[PDB]
Amino acid sequence: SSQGLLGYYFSDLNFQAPMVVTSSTTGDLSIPSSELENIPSENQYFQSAIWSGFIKVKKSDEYTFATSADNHVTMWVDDQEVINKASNSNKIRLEKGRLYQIKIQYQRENPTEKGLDFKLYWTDSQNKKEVISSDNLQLPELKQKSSNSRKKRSTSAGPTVPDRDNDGIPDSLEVEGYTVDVKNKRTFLSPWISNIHEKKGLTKYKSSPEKWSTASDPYSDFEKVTGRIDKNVSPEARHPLVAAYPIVHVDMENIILSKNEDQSTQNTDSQTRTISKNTSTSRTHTSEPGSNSNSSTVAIDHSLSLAGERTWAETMGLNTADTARLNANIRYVNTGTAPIYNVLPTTSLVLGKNQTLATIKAKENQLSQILAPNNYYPSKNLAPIALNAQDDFSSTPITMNYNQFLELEKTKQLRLDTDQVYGNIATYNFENGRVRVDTGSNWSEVLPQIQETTARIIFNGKDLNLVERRIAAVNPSDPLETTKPDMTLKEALKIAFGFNEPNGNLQYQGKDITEFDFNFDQQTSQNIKNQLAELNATNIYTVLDKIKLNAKMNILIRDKRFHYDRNNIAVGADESVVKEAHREVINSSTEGLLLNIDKDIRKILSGYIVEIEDTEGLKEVINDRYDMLNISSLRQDGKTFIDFKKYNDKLPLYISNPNYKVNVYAVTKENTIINPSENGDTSTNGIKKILIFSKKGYEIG
Ligand SMILES: [Ca+2]
Ligand SMILES: [Ca+2]
Repeated sequence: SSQGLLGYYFSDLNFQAPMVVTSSTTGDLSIPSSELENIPSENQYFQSAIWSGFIKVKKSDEYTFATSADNHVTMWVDDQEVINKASNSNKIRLEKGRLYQIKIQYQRENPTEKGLDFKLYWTDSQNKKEVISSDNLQLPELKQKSSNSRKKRSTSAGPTVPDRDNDGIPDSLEVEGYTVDVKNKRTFLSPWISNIHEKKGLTKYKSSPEKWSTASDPYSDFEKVTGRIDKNVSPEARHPLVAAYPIVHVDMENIILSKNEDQSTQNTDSQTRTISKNTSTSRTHTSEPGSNSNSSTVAIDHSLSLAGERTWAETMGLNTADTARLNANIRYVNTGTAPIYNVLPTTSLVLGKNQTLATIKAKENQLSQILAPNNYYPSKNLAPIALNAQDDFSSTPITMNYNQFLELEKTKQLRLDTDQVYGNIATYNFENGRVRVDTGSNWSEVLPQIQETTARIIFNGKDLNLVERRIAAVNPSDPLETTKPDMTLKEALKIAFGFNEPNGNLQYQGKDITEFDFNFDQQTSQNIKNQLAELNATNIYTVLDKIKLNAKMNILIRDKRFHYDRNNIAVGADESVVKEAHREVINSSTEGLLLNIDKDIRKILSGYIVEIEDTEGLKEVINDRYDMLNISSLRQDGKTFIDFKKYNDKLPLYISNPNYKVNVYAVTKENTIINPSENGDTSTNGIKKILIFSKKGYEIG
């Protein structure tokens, strides 16, 4: 289907102006004018063509080759001319199993017909003549190295279309711009033409004629745009200027803490005294100078989980000489653009700044599934991974000493640092048109070059989670990288993150670019500042099409509605933003509130505080504990219910006098208290909170 001979069809007589590059499954090398919609009528006249590939025969025999136009043809079989601007009967000997290179050149001045009707035939010894069947034809070896059986360059004999990097796309097309269009069986690669392609909404591709993969990744520019690629590669990374590579972190979903058995305690029949909590994990980004790492930070829920207000040590019966154990459920998360097949990266679980508690490893070459971009391992429809799995006897206990345990109780934070060891790559094979894991290809041989030759943009517009993409961008200091096309900031956002521009305004899923801020590392900042100066531009948002990206830039783009911590996780929002987001109330009663709150807003809240204010201005706080703010819940209808009864002993609010007020406040994550105060107070006193509802008793009704 993606197999056959590779054809270059030129409008000129001398192989200089390629109009179509495409493959044919069989010896029928025709392109009917019917298929030439994406090309100017006057360019539909092909005056020359070149085909290349291999022939593989199923049965040894003497064959004669012929075409539809032997008078206008020269054909080579492994360096040997077999057709020379004349028909013949010259039999060449071909043995089973062996691969023979084919090159065919065709020239015809002033054809009176558009397109090309051209067929390649052969006749065996039993005088059967037919168009060469698909099972006999293979593509050229369009790789950076030759195969054991398939040479990567064609014979030096005759015409060679300029293709300096051997990806299959002619030099001139990569530099000047090309488009890819799908017919029924085939993809046509053609020159970009403004008045034809711009309105069809087609993508204008440019790539380096000297880089087989312009993003320095393991898939060629041609493989990408023709679909000759792992189907798990992200759609945006089918662009030659967008890097395809995995990006993995670990998501911890929950945790259970328990007291370690010790030799001194013979009795193992005591009551369960474990501490189980939900956890929230986010991939982070620090802008630590020059970082290329995977890390996520885990927040352990501080809300009420057990009776009493005991310390963790009291709860678990942990004395100063005891040790504790941690178990947890996790999944791996691929937020990058290429899949992983046979090695999951190794992860350190870290307490505080640098106390490693555990090393989390999966079994090499024994993965239960692929870990695909925009997906999880295990998939979300399957159980997560327990750090100590019930099956294996050999899972190492994740242990903490007493002082570390107290530290975890106080910080309620863990960090997961994951390496970039991703194993082997599934590559396309031109011999059989299949994609398979290549044991000779490893991500560790690719990632450094990707990181060195691309600009990185990290964007949080999808659910406020950080997503990293890398886009091919010139390095003015590296001659090879100057052969890449100019990459603008605007173009990068379109191709890497799917920004569009319906009315001259760049948007991401309906949000104008101006709704996001720009943040740069030191070197990138100075670079962009210089560019703006050179442009006499005072506002980056009005010149995004004129700002050029360079290799090694780091750009961080964030939703402006939110406040961010040092890990660039969203942790709060302006009082005015939070207020407005709670303005539309659906229903109110002494039982609670029913609102429609933006999904992003909910992400930055830790909970709510409910208060009744009497006529003299005194306030009764109903859920007056730092661990009792979790009173909101998302309903199946998407609406949020704030539950007044939960921490009111299951009772609706009692409002003594209709003139009393019910006030509800939102508490953002950055303002959230996660421990009792120093003086031991567990109340909400002093919590910085945002009034989001205030009605008198007669208004609630
Ligand atoms: Ca090329
Ligand atoms: Ca290229």
